[PDB]
Amino acid sequence: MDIDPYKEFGATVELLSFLPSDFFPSVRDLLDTAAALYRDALESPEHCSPHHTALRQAILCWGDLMTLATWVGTNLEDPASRDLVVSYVNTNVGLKFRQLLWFHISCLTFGRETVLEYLVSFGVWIRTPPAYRPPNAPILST
Amino acid sequence: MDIDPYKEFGATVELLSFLPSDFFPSVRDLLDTAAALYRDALESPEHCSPHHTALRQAILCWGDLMTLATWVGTNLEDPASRDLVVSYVNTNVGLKFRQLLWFHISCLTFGRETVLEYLVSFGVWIRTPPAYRPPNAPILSTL
Amino acid sequence: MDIDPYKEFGATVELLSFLPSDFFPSVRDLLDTAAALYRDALESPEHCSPHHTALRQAILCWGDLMTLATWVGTNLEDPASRDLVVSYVNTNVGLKFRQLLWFHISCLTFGRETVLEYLVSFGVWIRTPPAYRPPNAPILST
Amino acid sequence: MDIDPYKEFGATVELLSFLPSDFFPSVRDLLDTAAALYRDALESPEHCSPHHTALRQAILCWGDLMTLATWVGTNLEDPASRDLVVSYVNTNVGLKFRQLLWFHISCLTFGRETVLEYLVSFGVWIRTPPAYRPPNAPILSTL
Amino acid sequence: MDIDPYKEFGATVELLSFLPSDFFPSVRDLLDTAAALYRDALESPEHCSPHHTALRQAILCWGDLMTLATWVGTNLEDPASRDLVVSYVNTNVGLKFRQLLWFHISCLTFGRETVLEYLVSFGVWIRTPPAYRPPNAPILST
Amino acid sequence: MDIDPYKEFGATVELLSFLPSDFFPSVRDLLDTAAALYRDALESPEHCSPHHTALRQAILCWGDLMTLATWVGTNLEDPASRDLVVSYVNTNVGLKFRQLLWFHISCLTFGRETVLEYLVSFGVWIRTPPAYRPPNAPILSTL
Repeated sequence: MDIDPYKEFGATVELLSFLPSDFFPSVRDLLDTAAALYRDALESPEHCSPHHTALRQAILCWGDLMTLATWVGTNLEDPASRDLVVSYVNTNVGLKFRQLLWFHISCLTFGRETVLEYLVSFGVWIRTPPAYRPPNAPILST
Repeated sequence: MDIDPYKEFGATVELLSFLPSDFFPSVRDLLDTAAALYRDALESPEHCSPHHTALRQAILCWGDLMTLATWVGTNLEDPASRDLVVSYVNTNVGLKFRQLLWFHISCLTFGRETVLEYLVSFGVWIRTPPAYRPPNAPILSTL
Repeated sequence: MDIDPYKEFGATVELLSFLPSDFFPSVRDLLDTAAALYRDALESPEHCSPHHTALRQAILCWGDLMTLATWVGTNLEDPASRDLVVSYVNTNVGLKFRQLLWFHISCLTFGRETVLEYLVSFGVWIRTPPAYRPPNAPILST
Repeated sequence: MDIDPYKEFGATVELLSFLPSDFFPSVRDLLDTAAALYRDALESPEHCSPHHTALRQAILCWGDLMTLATWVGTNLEDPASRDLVVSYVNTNVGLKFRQLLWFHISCLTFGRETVLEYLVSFGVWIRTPPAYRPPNAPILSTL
Repeated sequence: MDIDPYKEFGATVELLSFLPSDFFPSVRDLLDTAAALYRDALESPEHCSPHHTALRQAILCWGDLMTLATWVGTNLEDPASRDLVVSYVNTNVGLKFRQLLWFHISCLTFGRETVLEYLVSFGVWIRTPPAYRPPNAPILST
Repeated sequence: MDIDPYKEFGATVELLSFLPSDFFPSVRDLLDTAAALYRDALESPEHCSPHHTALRQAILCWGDLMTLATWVGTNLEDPASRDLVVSYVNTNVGLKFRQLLWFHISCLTFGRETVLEYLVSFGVWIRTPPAYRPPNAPILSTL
């Protein structure tokens, strides 16, 4: 039972792996943006959209992960393990949660088609040599 | 934030708490029925239903957690802490995943209203003292 | 000014005294059920139903009682009184609040007529000798 | 839970707090006017009004509390603690029952909108400094 | 850029200076009244009225002032300054916030025209010698 | 109470927190543009708009705070505490007044929807890592 989280929204991991791992903003920033622009419709009793249902599950799961992190941080006596698993969550789980939260928050702000074309437009731009690419990097709009 | 995993589905965490932790089947037997009944809907390019999206995200997160578990298992250098956090993943995390998987699979199988009426009825029966509790517990069945 | 709490809902204390004092589930369980299935319509600014207005007053009053209990538990120096009144609230006030909360929560879940007939159906069953009664005890439904 | 005894009646606990604790008449004089004006509606098999149901439950609860009080009085074996908790029932519980009885009896007598406008007006008058406070306090009257 | 807060509501500082500085009830009482009769429509996402928008800003600003007061009360080592600025906020800023909150809360309860005439009716009464004025001081109504 | 200065204007404090404290211009340059563009609307006997009323109250409150500041300056007898609380007024209070003035002036100038879309876009750009952040930051302009 292997399932791409991005498959039902017309994306793929290979498409989000197209943008640099340094292009996705932090989990804190992404979570704060979700809290500022969409906290009410994320705590609503309705299936606002397929993009809303996914973001809710994602936030709850990152929460579970950080809870595990704190449990290791308090209930492990060993300082070696206590560091290792928390640094593993913060970075190795960090990227795939940064790509998930970025993608769904962007499809809410700018629309799915706008975010699926920015993934191909910005990706093909980063690959064009700088002497031949529009001087300014793409950004999301409207 | 204060989001409830069951709020969009007519339920809440405390409504599902009408069932004891012993009621819910194992994660492995929940994933075994997800693959047996809905592997072609889960692995498809369609948002069949909200339940389908939620269950997909849930399976992918259980996967991430178990991967953490295996990583701590093969990459940690202290047997005692390794063991102690793998206990966290299988038990202290397992109960809430066995309830989210249980709800989304049973809703796909019997329909949302049915599963919610079932929660309410099982609740009435478990609050009934055992000396007066009829020996047929409520059950979800296709009939 | 002597008033039966169950009189306006077609019941009587003699009718609720028909079911065993061990048949009513605990105050904690009843309060948790009210919180899980009806907390929103109990905190609403409307007279949802005559059954809703009564349950609200009941919860608030059990609250007052448990507050008195804690006041005895903290502000009485004497351990004898401090035990005695709290055990008196937990058991002697416990049953009549278990019957009240059970009755109104059941009339919300299953309907008043359904709960008034279950009180006569289950009562007459417990009195029939076991060799001649349907093998399975009644339960509330629909 | 966070239920307000006045929320279904267009009021709140802090709206009724516009009146000082000294304003409310005694529990015994509140029960004396409940029996004088509405013993046949309170003791009936009809839910005349939401106010009637609320007042019924209230009287039955004051009764339970006073029964506790008398029980602690005749069954406790320490005069000091007995006395000290009977003080709790008559004073520290009495104020909120003298305000719930006061509101439901005055609403039955003058109608809900009247009683609420009265709360607001008495509030305006009590916030007015005494040097400028007109000597006629607001009052509920049948006219 | 000098602006009367009362100018857009048909009042003036000279009109509110007409009633004694002892006639306005305390900030605590005024704030409690706002919390009891209008807390929901003051926390709403709509411009309920020009009188509502002003009261919100006023409450938030008195809050800022009392925050400054507590900052002096905790972060100043000197007990002389720590007393002086807090007593200055409580009394010298106290009156103009008591007049503001009174005025807007009254225009909500009794209507703007009712509160603008009570300011002239009560003011002219306090100035009439007691032998020739209606025996009872005016009060707001309806 | 829990009132938000931006809740009636389609915004919230955490939505405006998409912009860093360094972004907002000085209080004096905010008051200089308020007088340059809207001194005849602010000083008028009309409630032109909700924005106008809010900005009026805001300016009058900044005035009160600065007056406190000057009073502590000329009337306090300890240079150290005087200085230390004037720092409070100009810095620890200045940021939230430079954001309330900034929002109400920019809404008067460009219209509410524009300013809110701008907050969202600037947010997207600031969350973008600098290595991929296009050198044109978003800006409000009459065009």
